[PDB]
Amino acid sequence: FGVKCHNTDSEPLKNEDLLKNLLTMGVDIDMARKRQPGVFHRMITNEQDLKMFLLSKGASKEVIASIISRYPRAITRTPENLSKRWDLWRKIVTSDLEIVNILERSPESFFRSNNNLNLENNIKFLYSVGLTRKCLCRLLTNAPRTFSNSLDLNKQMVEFLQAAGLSLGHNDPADFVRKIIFKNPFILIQSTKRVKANIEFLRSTFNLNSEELLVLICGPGAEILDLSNDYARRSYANIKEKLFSLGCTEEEVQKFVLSYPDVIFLAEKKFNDKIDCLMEENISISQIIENPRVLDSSISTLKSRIKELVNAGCNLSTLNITLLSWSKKRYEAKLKKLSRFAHH
DNA sequence: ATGGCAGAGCCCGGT
DNA sequence: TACCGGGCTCTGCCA
DNA sequence: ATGGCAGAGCCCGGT
DNA sequence: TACCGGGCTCTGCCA
Repeated sequence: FGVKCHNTDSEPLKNEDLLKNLLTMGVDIDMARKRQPGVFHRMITNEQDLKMFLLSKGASKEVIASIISRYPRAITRTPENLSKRWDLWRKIVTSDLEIVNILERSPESFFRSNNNLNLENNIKFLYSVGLTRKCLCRLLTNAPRTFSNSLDLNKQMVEFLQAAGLSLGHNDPADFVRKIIFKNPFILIQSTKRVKANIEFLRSTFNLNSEELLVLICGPGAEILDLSNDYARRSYANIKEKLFSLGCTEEEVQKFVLSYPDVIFLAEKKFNDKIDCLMEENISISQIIENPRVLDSSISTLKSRIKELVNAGCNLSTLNITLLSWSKKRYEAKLKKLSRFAHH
C-alpha cells in the first residue's frame, strides 16, 4: 500500500459466474455447498481445468462429478500440482485406474492437501520402515488418508508402536510395527491416544505375559486397536457379564475372547440375542465357548439351521455345532449325511 | 470408516 | 506504515 | 507292518 | 456382519 482507499457506495455483488454453471453440467451443487460452503463464496475456481485432467486419466464424467459432489475443494487445486501428486501415487499404485477406484471411494484422501513435498516424505518414510510396494499399496487403497497425514503424525504413530513393542522386550520393534500394519492398514490413521488406550485394554483385561501380549497385538488383536473410545471396554464387559451370568470363569471368558476376538465387533444386542437363541435350544454354554466361531452365522440362519437339524432327528447336546457356522454347501452336506444316518 | 467437526493458521484485502 | 480481522484451508480427531 | 490313502473337520484368510 | 471354501491335519483303514 502507501496511496489511498476504497469506494464507499452501495455496490453490486461480484461472483464466480462460470462456477455454478460448469458444475451443474455434471455435479450435485446442492450437496457440495452443504459440505464445503466456503468453496462457493470463492472466486477464480479451477473446476474447469480439473475436469480435463481427470478426463486425461480415463475417468467417467459421471464419477468426476461424483467426486466434486463429496469434496468441492477439488476445484481449488491446480492441474500442475495434481499431476505431481498423481504421479507420486503411481509409485505404489502401478495403475491410473486403481487410483480412480480409490478416488471414487474416498475423494478426501487425494484432495485434502496440496503438499506434495510431505507426500514424497511420507512415501519414502514408509518404505524405510521396511514395507513392500505390495504393502504400501495395501495402505494406499484401504487407508489413503495415511499419506495425507503429516509426516510428523505418521512418525509419531510408528515411534509409539516401536516404543510399545520395545517396552515388552520385542527383539525387533520396527518389525513388530510391520506386522501390525499388515494386519491393520488403518492403523496409521488413528490417534496414539486411541491406540495407547486400546493397548492398555488388552494389557489389563487379559493377564498374559509380555510375549503372549505381543503376539496378540500383531495377530488377532490388531484390529482391536482401531476400536472407538471405551467401545472395546464396554463390548467385553457385556460379554463377561453374559457369560458370568451362565456360571462361567474369569479365565473361561478370557480364553473365549482371546480364542476369537472378533466377538468384540458384535453389537451388544447381536451377541446377547445369539447366545440366548442357542441357549433356548438347550445348547450347553460350554459347547459355545469351545466353538466361538459358530457366532459367525446370522441369528436367522443360526435359528433355522437348528430347527432343520432338530427336525432331522438330531441331538444338539451331542453333536458338533461347528456345523452351524459352515458353508451352505458343507452344512447341507453333513446335514443329509446325518438325517440319513439318524434315519438308520 | 469417510464424513463431520473444531482448533489453529494463512490469504488477503480494507483502512 | 501498521494493524485488523473475516473467512477459507489444513490437519487431526471422533465414531 | 509302516507307508499310502481317503473321508471328515478345522485353520484361516478373503470378500 | 455372514458366509465361502482352499488346503492342511487327523484318524483310521488297507495290505
